[PDB]
Amino acid sequence: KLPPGPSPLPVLGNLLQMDRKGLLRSFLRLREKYGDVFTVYLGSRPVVVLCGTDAIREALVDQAEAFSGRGKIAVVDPIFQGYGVIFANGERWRALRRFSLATMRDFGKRSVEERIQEEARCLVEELRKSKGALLDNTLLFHSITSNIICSIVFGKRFDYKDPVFLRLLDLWFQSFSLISSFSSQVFELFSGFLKYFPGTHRQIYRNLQEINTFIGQSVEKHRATLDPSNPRDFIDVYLLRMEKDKSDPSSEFHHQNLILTVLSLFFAGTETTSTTLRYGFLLMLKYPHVTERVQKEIEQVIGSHRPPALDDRAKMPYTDAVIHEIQRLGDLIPFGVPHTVTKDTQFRGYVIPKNTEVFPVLSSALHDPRYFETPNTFNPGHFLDANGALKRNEGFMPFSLGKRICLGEGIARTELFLFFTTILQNFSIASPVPPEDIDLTPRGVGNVPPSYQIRFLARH
Ligand code: HEM
Ligand SMILES: CCCCCCCCOCCOCCOCCOCCOCCOCCO
Repeated sequence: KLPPGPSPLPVLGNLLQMDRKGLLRSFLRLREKYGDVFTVYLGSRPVVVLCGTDAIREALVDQAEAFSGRGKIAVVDPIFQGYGVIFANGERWRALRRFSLATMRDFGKRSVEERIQEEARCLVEELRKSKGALLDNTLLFHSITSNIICSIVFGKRFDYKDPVFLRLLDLWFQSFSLISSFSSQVFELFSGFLKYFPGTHRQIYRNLQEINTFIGQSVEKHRATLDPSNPRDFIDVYLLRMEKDKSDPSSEFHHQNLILTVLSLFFAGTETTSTTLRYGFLLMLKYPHVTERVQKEIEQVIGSHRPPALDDRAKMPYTDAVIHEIQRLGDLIPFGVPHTVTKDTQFRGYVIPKNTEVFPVLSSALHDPRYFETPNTFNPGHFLDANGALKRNEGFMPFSLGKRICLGEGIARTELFLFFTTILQNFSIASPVPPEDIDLTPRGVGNVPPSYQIRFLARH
């Protein structure tokens, strides 16, 4: 029934069938023997691995409903516990997703785009203060993407030097490092034993509990100040839907799903976006001619006075292609987020029993040599046709595909476009390291780029 793969040991599974270069290189090596679809054992748990564009498309698109289940991540499950939009399943997920999708479509008063532009203006104002001083951009890029989520859920942004904000930021971004760490990957395989002993899991738990506590306080603060005729944000809207469903005891719109849906938005909405911006500017230091062409396109379509608007992207295929290529080569979620099959499901030769975990290895699509001339080399041409127009690419699935496709895709892409262009419109860039010496190779389950310094040199 199950797809082929290495014979598992009891308890340990295919632990010893790796890892060498890494978990990605193992899967790549495993793939080269067993094919594009294979079974691997994480401890005693069987997982089906989907490799290559065709197989991932065939599962997530052509059988969308079967492959619409969400798998657990062991280090954060004790916080989420199947609540919230990311880790919910079945009807719960369906309802939270529908509500969330519909809600963020409107904001609040001012739109998400307008908030991103404002954030972009705040960023520029801030960068301008350094006067070309060296800086690591990690914090500011974590801040700007968190502020967009804060704007959406709390109806406001925080100042960049606010200690309340900075403390939460530090809390958040320690958690991501720990979640991705090798120790948490060991915890994934053997949580049942390891949950009784000290480890990264305890620290992840406390960090996320602190964040949840802050969110709970905001919720109470929102309720206490609520104008039901004028919702300010996601929480107000959710609070109003809570009231409407007050009678229905089969309603998913209760307190627990509120707290953890908000946590979910921060969990999925900050790290990947920030790192994408950080990785992007690393590439822009390594390839100044690209950066130069982007600025020329900014100057031609937008000019030097008004700020970029999302409308501009349609007229800026080169920049848009650069952003596509940044996301592709960046490959920030190489294994995807874990799925499960919602029923005994027929896939190629095989039957995947109900609730079996499935990893869609986005990386193998993003590096698919069918769709990309130069998979391992930065090449904006990958997304440009012979007329210099943006071209769609079947391999390009950084946000995944199907019913679980990134709920924030449009928000993510808008941030990417407006931040990159608003920054480059106002600043050129430099750093101590010669372009030729800049190393793009990442630092376990994460694909995190190395730290670096950059200058933002005001223009005009
Ligand atoms: C460059 C930035 C981002 C990238 C590359 C990205 C990518 C992804 C990927 C690969 C998934 C897994 C989908 C699956 O299960 O197959 C996902 C899920 C998700 N993302 Fe994003 N994301 C980004 C930013 C955001 C933002 C800004 C938001 C919200 C504003 C967001 C919200 C979510 C949510 C809620 C899910 C869970 C969807 C569900 O289970 O229904 N993400 N994202
Ligand atoms: C020799 C010892 C080897 C130990 C090897 C352990 C292997 C275990 O590795 C498998 C780990 O699971 C890989 C899939 O995890 C993906 C988790 O991604 C977390 C991303 O969370 C943020 C979600 O939002 C991102 C998009 O918005």
